[PDB]
Amino acid sequence: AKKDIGIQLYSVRDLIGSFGRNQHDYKPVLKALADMGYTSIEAASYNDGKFYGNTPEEFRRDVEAVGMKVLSSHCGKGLSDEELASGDFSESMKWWDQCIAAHKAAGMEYIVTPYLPVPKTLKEMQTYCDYLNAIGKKCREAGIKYGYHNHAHEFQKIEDKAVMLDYMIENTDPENLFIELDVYWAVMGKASPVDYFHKYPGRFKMLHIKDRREIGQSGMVGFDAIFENAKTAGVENIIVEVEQYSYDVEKSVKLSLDYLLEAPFVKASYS
Amino acid sequence: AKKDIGIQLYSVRDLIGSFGRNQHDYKPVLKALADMGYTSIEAASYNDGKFYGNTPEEFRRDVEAVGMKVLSSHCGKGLSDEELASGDFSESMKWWDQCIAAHKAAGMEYIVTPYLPVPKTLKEMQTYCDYLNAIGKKCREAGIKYGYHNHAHEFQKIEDKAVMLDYMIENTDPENLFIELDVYWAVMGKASPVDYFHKYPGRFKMLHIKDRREIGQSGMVGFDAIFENAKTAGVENIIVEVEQYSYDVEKSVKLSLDYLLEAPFVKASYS
Ligand SMILES: [Co+2]
Ligand SMILES: [Co+2]
Repeated sequence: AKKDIGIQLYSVRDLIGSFGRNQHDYKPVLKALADMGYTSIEAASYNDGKFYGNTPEEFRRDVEAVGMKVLSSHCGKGLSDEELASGDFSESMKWWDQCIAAHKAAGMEYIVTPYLPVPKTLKEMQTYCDYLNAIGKKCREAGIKYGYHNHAHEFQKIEDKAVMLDYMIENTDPENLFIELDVYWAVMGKASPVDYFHKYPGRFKMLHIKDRREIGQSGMVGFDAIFENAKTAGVENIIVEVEQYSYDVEKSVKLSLDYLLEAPFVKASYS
Repeated sequence: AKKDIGIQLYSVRDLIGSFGRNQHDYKPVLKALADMGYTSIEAASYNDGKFYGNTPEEFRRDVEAVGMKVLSSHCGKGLSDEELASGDFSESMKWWDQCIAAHKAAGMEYIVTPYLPVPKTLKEMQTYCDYLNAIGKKCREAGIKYGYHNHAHEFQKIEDKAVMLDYMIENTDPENLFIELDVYWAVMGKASPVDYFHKYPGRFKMLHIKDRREIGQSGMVGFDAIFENAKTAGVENIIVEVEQYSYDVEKSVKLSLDYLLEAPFVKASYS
C-alpha cells in the first residue's frame, strides 16, 4: 500500500448485513477494503464494551487479519438535560471508563465523538467543554487521543456571539481534545478548512476526507489546498468517508481511495 | 503567456481611482495585469455607452495596447418593481440597444448580467426569464453572447418550489443565455459545480474562477474536478475574480493567476 489512508466503516454500512446468526457480518467488507488498499479503519458501531456486537478483542483480530490497523472509533454519550442544567456530569463520566478500556482493548489510537447539537447558550456550551476536557483527560491517561468530529452545524453561532466549533477549540485543552475535521461539512458550513488550520494550528490531528459523493468528484472541496496545509493543521491520519454514491458502494469507496493514491499532494504517511 | 486566462476588473476596483479628473484611472492597473500574464479582461463599469467613463473605442485601444483582449463585461438593467409587476420590460430594451452597440464597439465577445435578486414568486421569475431571453436575442442578433453571473443566492428556492438558477437555465433558450458560473459562490450555495455541469451540459460557456481570497488557497473549491469536467460544461473562457485579499491586491491577483498557470488540469485555451 503506497499511502496510509483510513476508511470510516459508516461508508460501508450498507455492505454490513446479517449472515446466518451473525447480525453484523463486517468481515467480507473488511477484506474488500484491505484489497482496495485502505490501511486502517474507523469504527462506527460501539455499544456497551462491544464493536459491531463483538468483543474488542475479536473485532481487533478481524481487522488485523486483513492487514489493517484499528485506528479510531466514533462514539459518545451526550449529557442529559439535568446534567447540562446542573453542571454535574458525574453520571455520564462513569460510561467513559468502560468505553475507554474497550477502545484500548481493540487497539484504538483515537476516540472521536461524532456529533453534538448546537447548545442554546454559551453556558451550556461551556458545560460541554468541561465534559469534553474530562473525557479527553481520562482518554489521555489511558493512552488514547480524544477528538470531536464536526458536521456543518458547528459553524453556527451560539447566542449570536461565538461560533460553536471555535468556542469548543478555544475552551478545551489541546492534549484533551483534537478536532477530526470533516472538510466537506466545513465547506457546507461556509468555513475555510485552510483558514481554520491557520487559526488553530496543531488542533486537527485527523481529517475526514469527505466530498458530496466520491472524493475529488464534486468540485466542492479543495483537497490540494487542504493537504498543502496539513502540517500547520497537525494532521496525523486521514480517514475517507463516503455516504452518498455514484456507483456501487465498493466502487465508490475504491475510486475515492484512488483519487488520494494518485494525488501528489497526499503524502504516504502523516503519523 | 502560457495560458488564456482573463481577469474581472472588479477584482482590482480598489486600484482604479479618480486621478487628474480621469474619474477612473484604469490604465496603470491594466498594464500590471498584462505584465502578470492575464490575456483578457472582463469589465465592470458600463454606463451610457461608455466604459470606465471612456468611449468604447478608447477603452478598447487601452486594453489592446497592453496586449489584452476585451473579452467580456458585467452590466445590467435590473427590472424595476413596476416592470416586474407589469410583467412588461419593454422600456428597459432601449437601454440595451445602446449597451449592446457600445459593447460590440469595444470588441466584446460576451455581455453578462452580474446580479438579479431572488424574486418572491415563480411568476416574477418567469418575467425575468422573458427579459433575459429578450436581451439575449438582441445580443445574438448583434453577434454578442449574453450570459448571467451567479452569487450564492440563486441556489435558494422560489416559493419553496424551484431553485432560481435551475429555473433560469430551464426557461431560457441556450442561444440567448449562458451561465458564467462562479464556482466559489456555487459551493457557498451548497451546489456541486460538476453536478451542475452534467445537469445542464454546454450552458457554462465561461467560469468565474473565484475562491474566498487567492485562487486555490482556501480548501473550499475543487478546481481539479471543475477543470476535469470543463468540456461537459461548455467552457470557452475562464476569468479570475478576487474580491478579498490575503495580501496587497496585485499580489493576490498575481498569485491567483500563478495557481492556474502551474495547475496541469487548466489547459492553455478553451476556445
Ligand atoms: Co465525516
Ligand atoms: Co464572480
